[PDB]
Amino acid sequence: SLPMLQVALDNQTMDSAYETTRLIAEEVDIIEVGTILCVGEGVRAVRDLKALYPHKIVLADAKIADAGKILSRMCFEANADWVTVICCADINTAKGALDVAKEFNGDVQIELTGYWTWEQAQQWRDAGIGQVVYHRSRDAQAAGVAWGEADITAIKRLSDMGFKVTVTGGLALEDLPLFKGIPIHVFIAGRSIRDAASPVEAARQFKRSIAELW
Amino acid sequence: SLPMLQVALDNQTMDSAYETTRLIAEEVDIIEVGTILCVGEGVRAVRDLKALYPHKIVLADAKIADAGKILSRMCFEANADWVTVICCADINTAKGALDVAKEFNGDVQIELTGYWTWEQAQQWRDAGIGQVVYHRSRDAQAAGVAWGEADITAIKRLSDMGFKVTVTGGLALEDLPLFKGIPIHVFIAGRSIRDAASPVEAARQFKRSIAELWG
Ligand SMILES: O=P(O)(O)OC[C@H](O)[C@@H](O)C(O)NO
Ligand SMILES: O=P(O)(O)OC[C@H](O)[C@@H](O)[C@@H](O)NO
Ligand SMILES: [Mg+2]
Ligand SMILES: [Mg+2]
Repeated sequence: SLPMLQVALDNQTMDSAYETTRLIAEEVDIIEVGTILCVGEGVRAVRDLKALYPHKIVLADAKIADAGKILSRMCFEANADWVTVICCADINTAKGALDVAKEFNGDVQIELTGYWTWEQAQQWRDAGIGQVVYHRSRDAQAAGVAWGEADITAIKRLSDMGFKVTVTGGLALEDLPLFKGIPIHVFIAGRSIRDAASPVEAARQFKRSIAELW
Repeated sequence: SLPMLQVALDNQTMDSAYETTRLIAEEVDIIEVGTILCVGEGVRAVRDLKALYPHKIVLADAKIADAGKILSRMCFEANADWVTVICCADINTAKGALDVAKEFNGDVQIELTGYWTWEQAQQWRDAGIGQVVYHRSRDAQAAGVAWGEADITAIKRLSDMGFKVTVTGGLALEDLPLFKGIPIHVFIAGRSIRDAASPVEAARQFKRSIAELWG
């Protein structure tokens, strides 16, 4: 339907995350336990946030690189809806995580941060993967890498292959028009919501502009 | 120089990890906080293990994919000696982690689990990475991927490029002779030590075989 709004909780502690959820939990559709929070607090972050917000989709942004069955199971036992597996994981890592996701009626997203190939994209599809995260790396961003037409072309191509596409990577309100006409599953905002002078206005403006555009 | 021995603590909780370290802390060179323990407990696992064993090298196997400076700094502020960065991460992720590692007199390894290229390997060298982890994925292993000749050639080639190479991925004692003749920096064992009937004896066996094969 409309692209969903996901907030990324890239916080080092639960209390710092709650400074954000206490403002905007009900202003978004998906609550992400960011990688920073996974590492900071471990999978307790997942269990706690779902207990708080059981009606929201909770994503554990673990960026699983190996041990797909074990790491996926930990996140799902903690009541995750969705987990991420990093694009360079062995194909059997993605398969494994996907098998466990199915036991729990959750799902796996392949996280397209850094280097990957079109052949691997095909492999994910054959394995049954239905979601990808098209992601301008935070560190690439800080080195001056901008969003551009090659990203739009790549997102359209992933969409045509059958994936539901999330878009993320230092997204600002003003960025949303670049993706107009594409059936984007989710837009993620971390900093542009958490660090805004008004996190509630920031999230409502993302939701408004999405409604305008789609 | 003998390859060193690293134990991987791929435990879901600290107490499970301690059931291993109380036995083998003194039998190995590097204590790894496994990716599974980092995700199970968070970076506290790093801080606590270092506090128990401050004389040992502690490796935080975070497999950082992005946000190099932030994630590295969390690990290093928890008193990690080494952190890992996954090989597909944007080159600025590695660079970012390395800069932080240098503030703490630490170091970064690139984790070669999954796909990568030789030009990328050169980029790592130019950025100043000195260590790589040649890793047969646990899940590749489970699907029947064996160690083989192609792995020898790649390892030697990494070493010739100037990297200290760590080898890992379901290693059993019988696999060590595959690598004889190559200046391997570290072998990692997780399951083969932790799940042995006697972890102590398992670690000692690895050390004996290493000392015979590289002596
Ligand atoms: O909008 P951002 O601050 O970039 O956060 C969203 C992004 O997807 C992060 O959670 C992330 O995973 N960075 O790697
Ligand atoms: O010997 P193993 O049980 O395979 O554990 C070592 C390995 O390096 C793990 O710690 C790991 O990182 N797997 O991805
Ligand atoms: Mg994230
Ligand atoms: Mg490990």
